[PDB]
Amino acid sequence: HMLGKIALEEAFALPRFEEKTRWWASLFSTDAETHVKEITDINKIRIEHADKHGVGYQILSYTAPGVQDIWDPVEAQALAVEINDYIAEQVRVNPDRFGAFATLSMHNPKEAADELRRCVEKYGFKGALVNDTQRAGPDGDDMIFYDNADWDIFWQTCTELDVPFYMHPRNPTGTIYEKLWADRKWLVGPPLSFAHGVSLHVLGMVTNGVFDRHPKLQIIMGHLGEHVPFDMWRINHWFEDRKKLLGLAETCKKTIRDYFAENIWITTSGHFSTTTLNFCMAEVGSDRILFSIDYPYETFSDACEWFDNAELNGTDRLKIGRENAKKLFKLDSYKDSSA
Amino acid sequence: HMLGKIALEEAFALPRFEEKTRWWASLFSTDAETHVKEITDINKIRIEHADKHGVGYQILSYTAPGVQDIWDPVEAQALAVEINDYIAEQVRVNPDRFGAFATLSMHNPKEAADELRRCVEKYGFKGALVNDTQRAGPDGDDMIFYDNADWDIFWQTCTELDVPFYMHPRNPTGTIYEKLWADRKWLVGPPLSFAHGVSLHVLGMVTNGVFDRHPKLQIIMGHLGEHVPFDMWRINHWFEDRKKLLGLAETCKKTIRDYFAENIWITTSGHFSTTTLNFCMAEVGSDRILFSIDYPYETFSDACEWFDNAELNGTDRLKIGRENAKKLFKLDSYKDSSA
Amino acid sequence: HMLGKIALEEAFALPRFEEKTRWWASLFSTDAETHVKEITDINKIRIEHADKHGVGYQILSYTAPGVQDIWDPVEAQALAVEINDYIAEQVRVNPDRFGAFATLSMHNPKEAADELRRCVEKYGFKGALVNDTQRAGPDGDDMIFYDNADWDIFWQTCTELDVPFYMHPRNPTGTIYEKLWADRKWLVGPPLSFAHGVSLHVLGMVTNGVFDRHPKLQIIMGHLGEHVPFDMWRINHWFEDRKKLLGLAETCKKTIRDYFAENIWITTSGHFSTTTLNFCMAEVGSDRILFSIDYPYETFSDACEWFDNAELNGTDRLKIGRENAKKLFKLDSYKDSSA
Amino acid sequence: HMLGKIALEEAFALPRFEEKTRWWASLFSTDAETHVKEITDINKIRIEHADKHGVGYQILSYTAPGVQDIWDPVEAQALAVEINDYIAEQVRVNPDRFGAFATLSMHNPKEAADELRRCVEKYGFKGALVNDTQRAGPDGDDMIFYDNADWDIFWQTCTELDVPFYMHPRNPTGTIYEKLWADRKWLVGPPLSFAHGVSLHVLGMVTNGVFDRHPKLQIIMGHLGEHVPFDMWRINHWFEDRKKLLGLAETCKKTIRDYFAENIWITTSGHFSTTTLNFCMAEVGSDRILFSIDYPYETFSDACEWFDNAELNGTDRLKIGRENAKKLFKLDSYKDSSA
Ligand SMILES: [Mg+2]
Ligand SMILES: [Mg+2]
Ligand SMILES: [Mg+2]
Ligand SMILES: [Mg+2]
Repeated sequence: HMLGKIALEEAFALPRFEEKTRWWASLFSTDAETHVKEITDINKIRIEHADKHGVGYQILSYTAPGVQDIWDPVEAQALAVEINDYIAEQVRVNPDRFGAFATLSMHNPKEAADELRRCVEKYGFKGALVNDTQRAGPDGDDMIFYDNADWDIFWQTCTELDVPFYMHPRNPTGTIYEKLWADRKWLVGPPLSFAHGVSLHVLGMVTNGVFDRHPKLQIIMGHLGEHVPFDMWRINHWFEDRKKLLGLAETCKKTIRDYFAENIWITTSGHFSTTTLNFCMAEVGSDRILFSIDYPYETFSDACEWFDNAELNGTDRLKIGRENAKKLFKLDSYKDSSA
Repeated sequence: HMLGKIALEEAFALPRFEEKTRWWASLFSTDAETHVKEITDINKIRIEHADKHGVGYQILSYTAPGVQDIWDPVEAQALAVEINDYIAEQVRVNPDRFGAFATLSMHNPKEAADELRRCVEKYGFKGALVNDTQRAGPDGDDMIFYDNADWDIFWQTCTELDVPFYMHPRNPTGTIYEKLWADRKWLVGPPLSFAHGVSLHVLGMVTNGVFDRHPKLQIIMGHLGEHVPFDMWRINHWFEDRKKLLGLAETCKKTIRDYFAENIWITTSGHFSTTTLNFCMAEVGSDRILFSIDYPYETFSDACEWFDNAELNGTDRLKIGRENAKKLFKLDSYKDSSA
Repeated sequence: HMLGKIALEEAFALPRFEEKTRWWASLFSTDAETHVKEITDINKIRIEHADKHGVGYQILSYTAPGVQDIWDPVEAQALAVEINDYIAEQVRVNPDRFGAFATLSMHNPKEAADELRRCVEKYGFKGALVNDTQRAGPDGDDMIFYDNADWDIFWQTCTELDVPFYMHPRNPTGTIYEKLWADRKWLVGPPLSFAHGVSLHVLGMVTNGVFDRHPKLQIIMGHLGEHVPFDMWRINHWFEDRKKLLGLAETCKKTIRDYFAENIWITTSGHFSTTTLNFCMAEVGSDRILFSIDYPYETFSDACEWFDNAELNGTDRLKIGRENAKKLFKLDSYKDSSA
Repeated sequence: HMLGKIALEEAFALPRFEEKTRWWASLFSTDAETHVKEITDINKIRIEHADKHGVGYQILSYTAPGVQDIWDPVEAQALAVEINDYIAEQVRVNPDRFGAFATLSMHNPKEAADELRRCVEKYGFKGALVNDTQRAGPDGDDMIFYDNADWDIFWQTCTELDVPFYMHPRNPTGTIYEKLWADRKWLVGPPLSFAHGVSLHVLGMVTNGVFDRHPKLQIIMGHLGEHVPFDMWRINHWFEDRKKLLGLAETCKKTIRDYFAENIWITTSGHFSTTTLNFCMAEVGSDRILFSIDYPYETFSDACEWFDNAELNGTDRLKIGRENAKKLFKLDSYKDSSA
């Protein structure tokens, strides 16, 4: 029904990582062979799905856990460069159907900034997509978070290039996995652990002043915001009426509602619920919500049959389906972009 | 306006723990002197609040982190016994206004079962309230979860006594605190960390078959369900359409919506949002929602002015305000119970 | 997937009225030949639809405008008796699958009470369904409303038998049609005029004290309550804060929300909207909402595919789909009634 | 809290009509002496209210029933001209705080079009506000509707000037009053009759092709859309799936959702319900919703304390409170317009 939709939590993997791809698919797919074919394909199967379901344009990104799983910084940086080079070449086949997010090693802020700059300047990438914290340390058991002053040089690069950063989840690993998840392993991923990671990281950016030092920074969360809109009232209450009387205001200058109006976006990836969408329109606003799919972990059919048929006023179907993203990513014409 | 309300996430502390109380207050209270007085008081300040705001009956419970902070099992068990004996004596002063939940050391399933039984049979306590996992190990860095077969003896005691179990949060400690929370410490507690703990534990009970082995067991979550209602669609989708095709169905026989209809309850503690309440009525149903306050971390005025004045149909205001709890806790007569 | 659902705004017509049936189908059906077959059939097509869509029990009623279109009181009364005798015979073919509402001439309160009593006592009918006001006067241009003291004997009969009254719509006629609807005739029926009639009549019962004189009276409206839940706040405000300080309190002793908690029910007939259902759960409460179809003006497929697949908590799906009506109509077991 | 709000369903009356003002107040006010002073006051009481409640700009309109109550066309036209001349002079006192809608005699399309043009071109009025149908005929028992081709010249003037038309309610009179309302007179006005008139007229414009012949025409409804959003699903279903197979497609070329996205606006006048606002945000979209009060039938305190404190994302509070109206009415700066 609606044509020219934009999706932007849409993953690919390098052909040479088939064994890693099959392992991940053994956790999160019920048809691993199709999953492998679909996550590797760019220009045939993905285009067929999009043509069947009114998706004009997709911004592609590297699969989780991706480069954030790599704790050797030399190996991680080389892989990020190789991935960005590769997808830049694949999207040349269909530039009116595909863009790309930068894939980054996040071991070092300046290095990440320089690779993001190369991606935007050399290839016209639309932003960065990063799978939560960067694994680091001896067995990759440490975690690099980006909500501190060391990362100001990276966030300033984001706003100077004026591109958003998509904070995608990754799986729990090492000590955190063994202590919290190994004994309830079915909760790993979309059921719970993914949202716990992303919400921690983004609310860390909030409470550590990232959006105060970088008020134009745009951060995107999938899965209708990784629980955060559910607690909008409760977070705001415990910030404004409690923690900001105790020290939080020193590093957090606006309300959580301000940051959702000015800095934070949510997408519909993997959360095809009109009831939850309506609640998010109340708590976050339709201007800040973007359609997305989470392919190939989710199907085009599921996401698009939901969104195309959901009961929704026409103004917001148009905005969430494509017009919000057209403005955010400064998109020129693409297939059915005005249909 | 509505009288005879029942609240059941209402904390007290022992006078002799003032030093620990003042530390906890330094994290979660903006008026430490009033907090110390209010968390210790049972029969004067608490009654005055309840009289001003139409609260007929309160089921009291021990503050967090409580006994779950105590990793020496002998010390933890002695403190639980002391607390239960203490509160039983305190609530005899005003039995038409107060009941109590059992406070438990959860180091050993049979020990916890025996102390719950003593509380119910000797004192007429209404169930148990436990602050998430039990700290254990030589310096308290281990965590005891209850979503496994060792705890069958305990859960069968809950269903044999036919009393509910309230899974309350507690703070992150030790390794988990240092790795995830120390660099974003303003998120500890109500903003984020509390719900991450309780939702993990309760969904662990779901996916490890606790409610299949104990289909009559009632589990209560505060704070409108610790994010879980937001992801009801997404959890159900990733169970029924994904993980249940990969092995989860072998230890998880019903849908997440079944378990919320049959086993799980949520309360309004610390989440005084009509918009979110309405969304929870859609996702879990008004029959499964209980009024509560979270005093003295929240005020009677905030909780009761909100709920008394919220826009709500008369049927559900009556159920959520008192009639759901009257049925669940078999409370037929107390102050203003028929007002 | 839900089985054993109950539908209760489900119409039939006498075979001898083929022309009036075809005229009415010319306004409200896109397939007149199927409509004629379906509205006259009781025991084959209707059962086939129900078996395919998990409907265990249907309470049948006479099509609109039905007896309310007949302004000759002798002819009106004879037709009502004919219809009730007819449908009582028809449902004995499949008594486990069907009940019936009484069809009444509403020219005279005593006469209507006596025929309602005959239907319930002799045939075990479940209540009455009436298509808004009774046409009367020499050319049928008068309207008999039931919201006055003349009808106390009729409303007392409903409460004595403890059976509900379904206020179904009918078309505008005569002077009202000419002045308001003739020049915008596409609005006649479901788009607007139907709800305008029913809401006027039921809110007249409210404001003329019918539910004060008969506080056990149960009144059912289809189509999610004929606009009334949308204005629950506005009606309550203009009653309690305005009209009840100017004279309304003399004949209206409770609030509009009280009457929806105690007296008024709404059904999902012809309004297969989860968004509007959720709003109705907020403003009226799931305890007061009944599944229904509006067959054969709506299809089993539309109503049942919607309800079976709607995002809804399991508690309220069970209540709205059957358990509310099972209690309201004191039903014995029927096909799949506890499936 | 929010400053610079815009309200635009705000009524005044001429001092020389105090008798008629007091009669109207006897129906819809509980404090007649205050009502009389407030409905005639422009620059003192009205300004003090707005200063205390963060209202920067108000578009004023003549009270109901106003000129639509006058069935003598010479008398009606003279009064419209007098009222427009009067209010243009009155708003000169505080031009940064007030604008005005044109008041019109709607007996004749060209005459009304010419007076609207005079008001816009000579006085800078912002549009027209008309109280539903125009009384006409020998005793005023006829009604002039505007949903027909005779009114094309008027609607073309609206779009040529690019100003909106506010369809305000009026009381039922004459035969309609006697047949439908006299026996349930407490439903007259806000409880029911008002919405029945406006929804009929605007959905008449929809189904008689007014918005097809004049696709730039902007129509405003108060009271969150006079029931129409509640039935958006049902109207759309009975248009697209029923009536448009029987002839409606010949005079109605878009869906009802298209007309709410392109032509129709709703305001919050007299409907201070966050639950209903949230539902209207789903069904109509926050871009199409305007704050308003309905003063002095509603109080600034009721409307503004509600809206200032309602739980709502910051994006939509800004748009609904002022930014939607700033763009629709092409406003220059006014008090607190960018605060
Ligand atoms: Mg993804
Ligand atoms: Mg608590
Ligand atoms: Mg019907
Ligand atoms: Mg008004």
